[PDB]
Amino acid sequence: MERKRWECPALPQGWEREEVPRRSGLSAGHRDVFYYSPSGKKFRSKPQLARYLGGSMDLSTFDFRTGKMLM
DNA sequence: GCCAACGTTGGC
DNA sequence: GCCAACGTTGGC
Repeated sequence: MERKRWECPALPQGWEREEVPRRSGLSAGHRDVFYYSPSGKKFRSKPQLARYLGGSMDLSTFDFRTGKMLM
C-alpha cells in the first residue's frame, strides 16, 4: 500500500505508469493504474490512452492494468 | 470549477 | 462475481 510511479518501457519515451492503492471505503486496497504523457497529461483508461497513442503505436495487445504487451 | 478518491454499472 | 471504464462529488 505505497504509491509507485516511473517510466513504462511498453510505451514511447517519457511515458510513465503509476499505481495508487485506495486507502479507504469498500474498495480499499484496490490499486488504480494511471499513465502520464511526456507533457504530464494523466490517463485512467485504455480507450482514453488509445486516442493519444493508438495512431503512433499498436495498442491492441497492451494490457492497461499491467503496463505490458501481452505476448 | 477542478480533480483525487471512491462508487456504480454494463459486459463478460 | 469480476473488472474495465468511467460517473460522481467532497474537499479544496
